[PDB]
Amino acid sequence: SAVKAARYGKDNVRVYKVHKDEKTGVQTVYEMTVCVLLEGEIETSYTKADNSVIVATDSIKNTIYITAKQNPVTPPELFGSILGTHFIEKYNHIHAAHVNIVCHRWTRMDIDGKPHPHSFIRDSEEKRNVQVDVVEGKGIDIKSSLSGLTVLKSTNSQFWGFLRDEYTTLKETWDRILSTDVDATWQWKNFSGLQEVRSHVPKFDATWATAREVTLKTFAEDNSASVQATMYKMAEQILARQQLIETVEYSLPNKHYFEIDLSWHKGLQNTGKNAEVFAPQSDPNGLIKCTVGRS
Amino acid sequence: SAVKAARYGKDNVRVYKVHKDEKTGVQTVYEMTVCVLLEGEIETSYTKADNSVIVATDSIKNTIYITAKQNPVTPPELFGSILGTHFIEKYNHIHAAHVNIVCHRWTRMDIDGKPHPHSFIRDSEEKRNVQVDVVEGKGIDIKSSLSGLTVLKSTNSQFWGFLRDEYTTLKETWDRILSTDVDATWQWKNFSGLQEVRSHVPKFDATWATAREVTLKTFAEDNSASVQATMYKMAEQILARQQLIETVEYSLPNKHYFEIDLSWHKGLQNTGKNAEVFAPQSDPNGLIKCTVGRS
Amino acid sequence: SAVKAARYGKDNVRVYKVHKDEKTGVQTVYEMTVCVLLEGEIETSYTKADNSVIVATDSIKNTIYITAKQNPVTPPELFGSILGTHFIEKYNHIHAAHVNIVCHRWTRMDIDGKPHPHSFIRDSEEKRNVQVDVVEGKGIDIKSSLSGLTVLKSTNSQFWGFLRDEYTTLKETWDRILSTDVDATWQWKNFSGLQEVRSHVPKFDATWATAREVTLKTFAEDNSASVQATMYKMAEQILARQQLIETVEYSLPNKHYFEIDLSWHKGLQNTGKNAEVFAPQSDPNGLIKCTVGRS
Amino acid sequence: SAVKAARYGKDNVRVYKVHKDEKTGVQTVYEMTVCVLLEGEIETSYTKADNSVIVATDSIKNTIYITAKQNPVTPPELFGSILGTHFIEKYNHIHAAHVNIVCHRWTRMDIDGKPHPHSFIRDSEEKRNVQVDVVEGKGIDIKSSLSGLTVLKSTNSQFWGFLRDEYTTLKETWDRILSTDVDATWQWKNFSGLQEVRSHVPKFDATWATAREVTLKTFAEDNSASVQATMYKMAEQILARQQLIETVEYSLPNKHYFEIDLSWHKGLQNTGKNAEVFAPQSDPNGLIKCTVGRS
Ligand code: NA
Ligand code: NA
Ligand code: NA
Ligand code: NA
Repeated sequence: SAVKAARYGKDNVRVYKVHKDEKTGVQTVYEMTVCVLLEGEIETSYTKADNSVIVATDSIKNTIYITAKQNPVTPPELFGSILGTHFIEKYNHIHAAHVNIVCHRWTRMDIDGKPHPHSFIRDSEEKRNVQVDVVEGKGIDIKSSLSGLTVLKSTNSQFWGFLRDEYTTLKETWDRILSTDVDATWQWKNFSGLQEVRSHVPKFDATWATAREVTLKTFAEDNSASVQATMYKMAEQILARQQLIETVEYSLPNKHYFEIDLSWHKGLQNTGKNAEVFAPQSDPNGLIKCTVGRS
Repeated sequence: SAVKAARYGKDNVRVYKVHKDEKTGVQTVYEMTVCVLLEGEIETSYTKADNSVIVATDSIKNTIYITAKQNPVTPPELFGSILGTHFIEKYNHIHAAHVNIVCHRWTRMDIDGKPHPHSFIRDSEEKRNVQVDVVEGKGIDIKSSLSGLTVLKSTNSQFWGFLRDEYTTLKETWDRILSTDVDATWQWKNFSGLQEVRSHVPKFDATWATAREVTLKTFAEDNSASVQATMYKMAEQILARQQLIETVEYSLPNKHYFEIDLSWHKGLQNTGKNAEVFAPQSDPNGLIKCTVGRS
Repeated sequence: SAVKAARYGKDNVRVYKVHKDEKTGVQTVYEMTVCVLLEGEIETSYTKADNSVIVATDSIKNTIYITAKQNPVTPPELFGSILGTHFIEKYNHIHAAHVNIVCHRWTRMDIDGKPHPHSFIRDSEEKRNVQVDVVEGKGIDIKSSLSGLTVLKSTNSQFWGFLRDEYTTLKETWDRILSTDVDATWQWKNFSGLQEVRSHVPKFDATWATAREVTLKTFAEDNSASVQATMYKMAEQILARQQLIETVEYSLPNKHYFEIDLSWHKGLQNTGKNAEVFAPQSDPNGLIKCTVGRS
Repeated sequence: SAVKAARYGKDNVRVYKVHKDEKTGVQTVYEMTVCVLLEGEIETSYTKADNSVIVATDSIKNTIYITAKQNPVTPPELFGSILGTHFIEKYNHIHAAHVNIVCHRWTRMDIDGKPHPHSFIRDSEEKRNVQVDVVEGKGIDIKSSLSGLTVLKSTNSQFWGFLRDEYTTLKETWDRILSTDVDATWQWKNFSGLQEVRSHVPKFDATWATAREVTLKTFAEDNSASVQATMYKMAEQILARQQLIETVEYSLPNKHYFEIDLSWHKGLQNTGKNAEVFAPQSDPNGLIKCTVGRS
């Protein structure tokens, strides 16, 4: 036997950081969950019990905290790039660092119409994420994403004209509910190293904002012919608005809301134009994916 | 043997309802999860295989949907009361209906600064709940609550002066993070029946709003001596603002954020006044509860 | 305002203990999650910022570990009783301790037909639990339970003869799937204190074994007329086999498996006697409860 | 813009099947969760609202059930291959089918020492899975796996000799707990189509059995130098025992059990050789991966 691939590290490293402005008294908090997995000349730790090549995962954990202490943790694309760069520069035999960061929301509270200097609310489980792959001699590959963005529209979704054969029972519709959990990823042009990532720092927050804005507005305003057609429109717009992105990926469940025929009860009309009460379905669900790039 | 207590019904009944204004085009959606459990003269279904006394749980499910079709589903205190009343009035041998409703958030989207007529976002997993116990000859007992309200403050929490003995290692502190998931319940005066519940309908949304407002403002503004002392202040205010509430209950975890001593690394100062990076602890957690009533 | 009720402590305290036999080399492990909440003369910690009455929850945590170090952690009824007794005896002003323990399974592995001395497998998420309420001047109240025991039988469940009215659509059946997650609780006679609990120690493991055995055999062998009738049979048997139990409680979901009519496709017969492929339903679910005591 | 990749279908399709032997009365059940995603000449459904190319996900669902009705659902490698083959053969413009199956355990109950003909228990959340990629003109690629196999050993794990620098605080140890959740995957040689998969049917159950056996015995018997070294031993053995497997992948968390120093309390000795009570850590966790192939 031989090792074909190997990576190892520390997962589920929860990190909080606070910034305190001594002048204004305004505090700002950041919270993330971090995974760092390393690759390199480590095969002998698997095949020959040679632990000498192991940077202990506990030390990886320590390094995450130390890096957060000595560097900005925002935008997460930058933090991840600093962190992955550290491992491949520090350790001659480590040749790649794979950094995944999940950012948790802590939105400043408004109390009596005014922003509070140190109190925050988790306004949803919606995450902002990065995957940063730092590979020695191959620069830094970053995928940014938003996930867990749960939406519903109560009309202006349609689904008709699909293939019909002996496996088909679904009725065509010109008016249905559409609800999804948005997972949207934008893949950046390869960066040559940390300096190039630093040169683009403002674009990271701005492009997350654009992606979120475009998703919400396109969902709200598209009289959707299908999930396929709506999500493509989202991806085209994001690509048009940030030339440093190479591709946009969406992964969208179709979380079904079924009509409930109640006509068996006193001839109650609850279908079609009279549909008011629905049964949300936990499973199954459609799952629609695409990756959109530049023509 | 003998049956000492028995209740049965349908749990996890997911319900959506839409309201469509034909004039304005504005749609409003509601989504809940409902449980109804019945009690009554049903012991023979357990002891003698006598299913004749069983209102099938599938029929309970049907009834939930039919009731949502024919009645407002908001405020949930009203919907629950209509639903529980139905079972005890319809079935001579059913003498209590226990209705639990979890309301899920669907907040209208703002697109380009303006409210969208039919598009919604789940802005958090925060729930608004009711427990409505409709008991024949004993009226309607309602407990209302908010849950899953996750908050953090980065300073203006303290904890000192607690008992110290041979089991104590915790250092006193005058400045710590405080984070919790708020579960807050307000218990209404008994209502004599559905008419009395109807007479108070506006108070239900208004008192949920007050409870939420009071929780957030008291959390943000109290330089907390302890979770015990802060939550008591919340409960006193809610009781002062709604005389139809008899008690207020809070159940608050203390979700710990631990300092990380990094002085072993290049003498890095990350404790006390220099504390910037923390390790959120998933477990264990403090759990603090109280029920506050009128003196 | 006034405090009507108050309890506080440490939740989600994960505990492992190992026993090592120096003679045989056989190690045995135990793993639990513990919650301890205290009551007593603590109201001033809520109303007057008086932390002097607070036994810190961090100290409660320490005490859990110290108690596990100095005492057996099995059976959990005993461990919980020792732990709760400690708090009410140690602290004059603490008058009740509420101890909840979830025991996690670590079953010894069989390797090549022989028990391994120190290797274990989690054979399911089935838990063994206790709730131990130690109340000064009122002894020790123990509820023992098993939970998360997931079972299915593919025939020899029926459901017919239930009430039929204008809300009913469910067809009567003489042959259906029955699947549930068993939550079964046995409530012990009040014990006067720790000595009495100690006097009964062997009965705790034996009665958990009986309850589990009775549940499984009654589920497997009863040609069930309803969940109500089957669970009652389980409770009667447990009461007959342990006179120190006062009541038995079951809480059983009916996790529905729906037939799928496929006759629209090439006249495929998949209902009734020809039913082979079913759709398990995640929600809704029946929920059936009863508490059985001595006649 | 242009579509670079696209796949769509139905996820979370829960399926039960029963086999009834009319002779013996012995029933056998199978339960799975299925995802099927299709690829092909479908880009116009995204770019031009052309739903004509869409095989509706609802029809995909129907097809899963119909396929389970007309074919064996075991071994899941076969079922997945039949299912994916169907889509690419039935639809000229569908060129790949990606089938993921999670198999849930339903182990026959033993009642009074004898197997019961129709009663089953979920003995753990351990899953048996397949990923079957059926690609027109490229055969059938199958990855088989077991996941959620949770184990612990209380000694005969070590970790010493790892790299030590200014980021390192972890003490070397010659005796620690090792606990993990095993995710193990074996990747089959490409099959040319369904006939070749059928030719190997017995090897699927046998190789899952070998992988499970090898995992458990190697975990129990290896005095582990590291997770890296133990998992490599597992993978080498599986490759030696099934020549139709090309690679074996393991992904193992190191679920930490921390010693608890209690010497601050009455000089209690609970570390090193005296370590009896430990604190299981929910997070962070080591994460160790490797892919082993043939030299
Ligand atoms: Na390097
Ligand atoms: Na009645
Ligand atoms: Na006391
Ligand atoms: Na094809």
